[PDB]
Amino acid sequence: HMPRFYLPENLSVGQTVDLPDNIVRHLNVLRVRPNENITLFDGKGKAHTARLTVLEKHRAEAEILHEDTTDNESPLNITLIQSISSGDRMDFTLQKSVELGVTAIQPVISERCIVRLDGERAAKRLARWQEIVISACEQSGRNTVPPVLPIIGYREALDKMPSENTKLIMSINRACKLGDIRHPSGAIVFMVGPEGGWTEQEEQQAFEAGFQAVTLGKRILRTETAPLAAIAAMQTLWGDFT
Repeated sequence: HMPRFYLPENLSVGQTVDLPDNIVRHLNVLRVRPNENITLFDGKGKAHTARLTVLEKHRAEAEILHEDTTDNESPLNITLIQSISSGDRMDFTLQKSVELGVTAIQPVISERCIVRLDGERAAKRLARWQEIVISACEQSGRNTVPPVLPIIGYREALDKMPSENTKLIMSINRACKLGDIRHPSGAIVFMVGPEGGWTEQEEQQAFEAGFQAVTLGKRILRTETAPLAAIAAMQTLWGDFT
């Protein structure tokens, strides 16, 4: 119904405060007329209904009507560890994984990274990646915004999660099906490679870090579809798809 806007601020059930410059442009492009209602969520799980009071070319105000009791989150905790890939493959991975309920995203540089990251580029891509995630929350109705964590290398990211986590790498080598894995009890950490794939040594490191290699289905998918299909499969076995 009501257009949704991410506003990382604490809102009081009766306070009228002025909206940031990014929400102003967003309101104007959607042609949202004054006295219509919008949704403001802080990305931490709490949203509010607000009545649009003012809207100008470079200013916006809103009044907080009431608090939305709205939780669309999957109870399953999935961190997608994704090797940096170029353009559409990365953007679609980031956008659709948010629609499918991923809880965090750890971009990593692996051996076969072909994305330029020197200078200011790494920060600029992270910020654009963060904005794609935010937009996907606005569209899919999530009031919790999964973080896009600072870029690190593959090796450093292996030692990050606690031992008790379910640690999965998409790979055809030393694999079982995702359904045939020991029933995960807590959080899931899921590792995906770039276009060029994993190196032989990279697989060994994951195997030594306790990662279980998983396949889904009889054909190996080379595209961003494989991590997306896997997260949906995870929501069906352990998340809010079942």
